[PDB]
Amino acid sequence: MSDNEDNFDGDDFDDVEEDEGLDDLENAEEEGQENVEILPSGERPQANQKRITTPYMTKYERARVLGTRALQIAMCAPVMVELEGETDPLLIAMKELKARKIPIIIRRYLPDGSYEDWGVDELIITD
Repeated sequence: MSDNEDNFDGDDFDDVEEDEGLDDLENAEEEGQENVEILPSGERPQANQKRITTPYMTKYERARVLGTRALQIAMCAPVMVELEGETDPLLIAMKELKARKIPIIIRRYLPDGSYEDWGVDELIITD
């Protein structure tokens, strides 16, 4: 539709968005608990239109994101927060989450079949 949208080539973003949204441990559609995709915030989609869903990090997003970050540490990722007894990637993920040191984009699916970009930065966390 847009010039820099369809006629945009010459990009160098190295990443592979594989099938996501279906978590093995996280799966329970309920009010306030939407199915979302955990993506790494690379550019952070922005626009001149206000988002329509909730800018928060429910137990859903929190769990999905925690496991994601806990996976990063497992992959030899350094912690960006202090450890007051934490030593486990998840435990520490909670520390970083509560500290909002987790750079990630939460793609929440809409009941219509679409999705919305939600960066943790634009999300009001509850940890």
